[PDB]
Amino acid sequence: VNSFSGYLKLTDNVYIKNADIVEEAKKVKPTVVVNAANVYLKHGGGVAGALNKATNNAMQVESDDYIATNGPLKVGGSCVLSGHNLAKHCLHVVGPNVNKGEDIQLLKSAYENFNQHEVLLAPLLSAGIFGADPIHSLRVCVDTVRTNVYLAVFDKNLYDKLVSSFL
Ligand SMILES: C[C@H]1CN(C(=O)c2cccc3[nH]c(=O)oc23)C[C@@H]1C(=O)O
Repeated sequence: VNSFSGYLKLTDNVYIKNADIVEEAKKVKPTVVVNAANVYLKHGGGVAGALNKATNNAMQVESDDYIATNGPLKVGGSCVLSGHNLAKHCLHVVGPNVNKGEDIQLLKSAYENFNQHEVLLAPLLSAGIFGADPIHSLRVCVDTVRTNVYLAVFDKNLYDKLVSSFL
């Protein structure tokens, strides 16, 4: 039993809710919240900008130190950093950004990072300003993640479409 509430069950291990991931993190304090990161951990907009804003920019400060030490992430890769006031940990995962011309096949590699964590609160990777089709992202999620994932979808219209079209 866990504290996630109001989710629709899509499969044995994947759940979905129309929710603001920031507000959901603030209420649940999950062990892991996933950020929709880029390779530079520059949290300017989309999910990343919202999560970082909710930490009063502490996520960005920590991220800048991480990059100064380690260099950029790989597209499809991840790193574990603090969850600040939102979660125990933040798993920063880089899905391909279609608006940068990155290979969409890397979306499966990106979701594989979730399997290193038993339970996660997450957004759909590569959705939103990353330019991928969220229906496809949901399909890859379901077909790749084996651990327990609670997906927060900000847009109610998109949420309804994702549910109604789910196979
Ligand atoms: C397509 C993504 C983009 N996105 C946000 O940008 C966002 C998330 C939480 C709070 C916020 N306040 C704000 O102004 O923007 C946000 C959440 C969407 C999703 O994952 O469904």
